[PDB]
Amino acid sequence: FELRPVIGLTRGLSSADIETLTANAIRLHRQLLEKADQLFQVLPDDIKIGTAAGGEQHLEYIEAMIEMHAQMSAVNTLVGLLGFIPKVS
Amino acid sequence: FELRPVIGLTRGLSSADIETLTANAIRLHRQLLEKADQLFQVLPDDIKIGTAAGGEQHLEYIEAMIEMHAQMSAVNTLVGLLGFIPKVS
Repeated sequence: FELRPVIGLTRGLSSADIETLTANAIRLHRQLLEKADQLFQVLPDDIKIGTAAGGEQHLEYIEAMIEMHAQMSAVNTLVGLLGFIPKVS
Repeated sequence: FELRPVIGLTRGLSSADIETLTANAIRLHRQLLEKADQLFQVLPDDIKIGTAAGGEQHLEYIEAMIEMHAQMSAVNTLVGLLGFIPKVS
């Protein structure tokens, strides 16, 4: 789906190893989401209100959200292959 | 673009900041490729060939590759927002 290469990379793996990869991805997504949220909390007011854009702090936050969004494609792809969403916590 | 959320996240940014994000992305991609290369070399022959698939070392390599591919969607999306491939290293 989102990341076709995953299909080829996971060929030859048992559903068990794929579930391991999927659970790992779900755990990572929560970490990336909370990391971006923490960064958002201390962003300057002009940026939070949407009147100002740019600056090193704002870019660091954007990079955190980009990383989070990119990694989600891995989560959706793995869940898609596994056939279910494992419980990780 | 592949990573659609990136389009919303960069709105209002100057081409200079966008290029900064793109260059960082390109450097990251290169580091992720190198990383995946290093891991692959040390993988057993049974795995490299395909006569064997699984294990903690193989899954680790697969995760490095999945991360590499996922991050490329960021690079491609940013390049498209910038309007050109910037020089890096």
